[PDB]
Amino acid sequence: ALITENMHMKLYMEGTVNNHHFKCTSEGEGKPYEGTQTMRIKVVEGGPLPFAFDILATSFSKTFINHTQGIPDFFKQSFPEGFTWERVTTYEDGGVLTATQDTSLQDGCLIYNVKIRGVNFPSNGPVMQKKTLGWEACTEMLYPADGGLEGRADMALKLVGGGHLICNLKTTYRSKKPAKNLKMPGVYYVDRRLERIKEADKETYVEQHEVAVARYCDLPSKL
Repeated sequence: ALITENMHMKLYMEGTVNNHHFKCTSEGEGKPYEGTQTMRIKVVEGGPLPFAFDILATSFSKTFINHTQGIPDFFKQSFPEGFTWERVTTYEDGGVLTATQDTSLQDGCLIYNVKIRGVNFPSNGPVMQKKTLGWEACTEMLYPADGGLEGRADMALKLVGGGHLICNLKTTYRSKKPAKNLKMPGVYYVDRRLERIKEADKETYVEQHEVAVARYCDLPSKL
């Protein structure tokens, strides 16, 4: 009842990639139970960024996942207290980007506070030379670990000319709600398609959309 059919969000983001500091803010809305959302983003400090904006995409919203098949919803359950997440994304060419995030609910609006720290993105690689074209769809595996959930995914970043640069995500999701007030899910999977809808001014304005649907494995079992 705290998370309604349509929800708005406001976001603040600050961090560094290699040696370059920046801040963003964003606002948007979506449908938490249908698992769709839109964010309109502004780089408000340090723009234009010297790196492809694509590497920030996953840092801009776990409340908007359609949890199907009765999967207990760790994220929606966490309100009013909210939750946090922390992640390491490792690119196969040396870039590493960590991020920590706080998610709260204030006067009916979701509030995100995110911090980014990326290092060792190769100065002559596709991210620094802006040869990227957004992400392929992906499937994240989530599983309970230590009272929270952990997530694992490999994502494919499309490159100019075809071809991909791969990265791996390891995420820890922590609820701010007491564990005895949470019904934990078993292992499940989130199918996701994160898409750049619009951009302008050398990526200092960006519009992103995501659709995300959670499910069990639907293959028959011999056991």
